[PDB]
Amino acid sequence: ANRFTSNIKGLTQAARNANDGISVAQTTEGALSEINNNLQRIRELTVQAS
Amino acid sequence: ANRFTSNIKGLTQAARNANDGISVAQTTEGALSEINNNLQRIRELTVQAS
Repeated sequence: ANRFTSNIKGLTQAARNANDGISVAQTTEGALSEINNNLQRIRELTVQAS
Repeated sequence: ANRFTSNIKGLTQAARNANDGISVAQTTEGALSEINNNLQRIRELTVQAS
């Protein structure tokens, strides 16, 4: 019973670590998309400058 | 989708550039019209002096 309790609490602890990881991933993806917007705009008006 | 958006914006700006070029072409042809008028008038009136 003690072993099962410790194992269960370990998995519960790991779950929120995984959620923290997904939060990091979403934040990085948002930043990357914001950068992609500027890249697309530059790709746009580079044709105009050409 | 990102590649599609980039291509679409580039092609739209390309169409605008082509419109700029066609406008330049009509302007040059317009000037050539006044040049042609003077040359034709000179050619016709040369015979009178001849």
